[PDB]
Amino acid sequence: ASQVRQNYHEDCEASINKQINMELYASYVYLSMAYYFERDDVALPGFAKFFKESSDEEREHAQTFMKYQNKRGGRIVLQQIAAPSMQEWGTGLEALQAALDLEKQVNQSLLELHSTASGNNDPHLTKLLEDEYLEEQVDSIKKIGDMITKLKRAGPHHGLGEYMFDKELN
Amino acid sequence: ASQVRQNYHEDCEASINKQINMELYASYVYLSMAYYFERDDVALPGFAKFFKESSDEEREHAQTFMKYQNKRGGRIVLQQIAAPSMQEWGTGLEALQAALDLEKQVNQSLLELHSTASGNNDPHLTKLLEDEYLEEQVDSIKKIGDMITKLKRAGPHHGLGEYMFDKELN
Amino acid sequence: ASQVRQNYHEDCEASINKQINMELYASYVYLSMAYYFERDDVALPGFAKFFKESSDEEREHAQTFMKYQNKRGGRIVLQQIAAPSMQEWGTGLEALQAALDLEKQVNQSLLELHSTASGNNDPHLTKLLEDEYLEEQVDSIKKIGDMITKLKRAGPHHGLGEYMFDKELN
Amino acid sequence: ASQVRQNYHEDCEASINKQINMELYASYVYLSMAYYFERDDVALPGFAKFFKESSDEEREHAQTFMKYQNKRGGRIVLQQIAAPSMQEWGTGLEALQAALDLEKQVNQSLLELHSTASGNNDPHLTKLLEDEYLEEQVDSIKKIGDMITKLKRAGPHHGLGEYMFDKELN
Ligand SMILES: [Fe+3]
Ligand SMILES: [Fe+3]
Ligand SMILES: [Fe+3]
Ligand SMILES: [Fe+3]
Ligand code: NI
Ligand code: NI
Ligand code: NI
Ligand code: NI
Ligand code: NI
Ligand code: NI
Ligand code: NI
Ligand code: NI
Ligand code: NI
Ligand code: NI
Ligand code: NI
Ligand code: NI
Repeated sequence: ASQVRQNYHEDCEASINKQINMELYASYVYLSMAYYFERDDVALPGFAKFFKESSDEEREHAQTFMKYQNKRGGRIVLQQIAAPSMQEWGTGLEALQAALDLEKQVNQSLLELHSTASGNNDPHLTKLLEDEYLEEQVDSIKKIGDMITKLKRAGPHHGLGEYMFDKELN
Repeated sequence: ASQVRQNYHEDCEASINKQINMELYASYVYLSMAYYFERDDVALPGFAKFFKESSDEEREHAQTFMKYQNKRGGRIVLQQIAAPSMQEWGTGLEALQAALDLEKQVNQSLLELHSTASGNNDPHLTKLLEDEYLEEQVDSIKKIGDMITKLKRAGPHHGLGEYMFDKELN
Repeated sequence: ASQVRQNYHEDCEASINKQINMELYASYVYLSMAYYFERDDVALPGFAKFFKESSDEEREHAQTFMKYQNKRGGRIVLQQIAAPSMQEWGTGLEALQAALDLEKQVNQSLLELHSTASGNNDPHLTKLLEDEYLEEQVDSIKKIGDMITKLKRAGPHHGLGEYMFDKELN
Repeated sequence: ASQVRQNYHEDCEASINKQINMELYASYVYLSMAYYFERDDVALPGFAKFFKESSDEEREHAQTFMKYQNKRGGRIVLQQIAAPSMQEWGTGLEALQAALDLEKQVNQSLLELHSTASGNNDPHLTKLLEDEYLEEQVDSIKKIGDMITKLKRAGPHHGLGEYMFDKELN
């Protein structure tokens, strides 16, 4: 095996490869939302910018797992990236609710990754998960939650409130 | 003929003269909208500014065709500029819809100009049309489309949404 | 159809959607090469940096087609992104040769896109292809060709020449 | 006992004292390598600088455990520091391989320290180990691994490749 590998279980390595694929998939989903909101019949540039940045951050999150895999001596295995579940995301609120559900799904997978690492007594991997992923995931979920509440207050249906709330995101 | 003229067909020269007149006409239309929106009983300074700038840009577009005509050795022939189709433009949305229809009419004429130039094997004229007119025309049409959608979302009828959307244009 | 759509054929729109998928696939391939070259048993940081940048540029190329699709009033349809053909890329030379073949495949598709646009008399689309894709594609192919030749000169097999050439890329 | 001591097990305190000795020993080993590479018949100033810095970092690592011991109310007990296993380290590659083996031995001891702290339910000590030692240890092992691979590529035996690779370390 790798000259650097030490205390790195095959199950953790395999789970990192699946989390890489999931981060790339979330990046793709946010990319699809971003350019949905730049359609001439949607035209929500604040939502577009918010999801474009989220798309870039998830691709960075995938790359941090790829660097991690190499750092521990595991071998990266990239699978196909599934098409986003939708091609059209509805209103801003429906896209935010879809993003909320996605971030909670990613969070669930990360907590299962932490349980795998903890079960295999890998403190270096539990540290990565707590410092770089679990922390940022809980903050994202809180922020999307706040946004859903603010948009429901302003008026979530294709109206003045959605137009005003979209400026807060620009 | 002109000492500079070379590979410049009489039909292209004649079509440039008609496109000059159409650019000047569009400039006049936008000028009329601009000062319609500064009427004391309309008072939409953002729409006024948007259409004033569009008026200046179309006059520049006409001048670029006049410089082009002289550059190829054609002779500029300016006709009368017709009165704008309307003296009153309604709401912001109706003016935007009228501008959308006008920009698509100008775009149609430009594509017919490109077909004339292509039929006469004039690559220099097709380059001008692609670089200076077709590109900017498609971006304008997209921008007006976005604006129509945003104004429909904010509330297109003489109300708070039109007042708020008008500030985005200031 | 879209309020902005004009002179935009369904075949061009469909071909743009397939080119989007191909740009995303090339981005994924370069991402895989980039982190292959950061494996502790490869350790070619110059190749890693070169392919990481190429990965980012291809994702930008995909986004420019997505903006274009929206600008013309077409509708983006993103398919699944296939796994890279390889998980391990061999030497620097073999990765460069694989990138060369990939860039020529992308170039072939772009020229077929240009023929589709030209057949449908879409000068705006032929302009995009010439200005943003065909130009950059020919320069990339030339640059990779130069690099292959330089690496063959320095010594393409896992030796001092590959180590020295890798510093030129850092 | 100490006025500050709280939730600090005698076994953790004793294990910190042994890890202090091991950090000091590694510092001594790197010091020996550093001045081996400044011998007039070795003259590898890049390797010399790399090992001198590694020697300083390990002495800092020992001091951080000494500050930690005092912070928890444990009592520092310093033993004798053993002579380095070798007085002559061979080539750069052999010294790097010896450093790799040493860093993995230190890493093993640190993970056993983490198990001791975890068994005694000391979250403050597990945090220190993850944040200040396990993280840096895995990065060092990866870096030495990369260097071994790069030096094997450049030519690990007393030749041009070792001379060139040594400049990368300067
Ligand atoms: Fe993520
Ligand atoms: Fe114009
Ligand atoms: Fe590309
Ligand atoms: Fe240390
Ligand atoms: Ni996030
Ligand atoms: Ni609704
Ligand atoms: Ni509505
Ligand atoms: Ni315009
Ligand atoms: Ni009305
Ligand atoms: Ni009203
Ligand atoms: Ni390229
Ligand atoms: Ni070979
Ligand atoms: Ni070799
Ligand atoms: Ni170190
Ligand atoms: Ni030897
Ligand atoms: Ni020798």
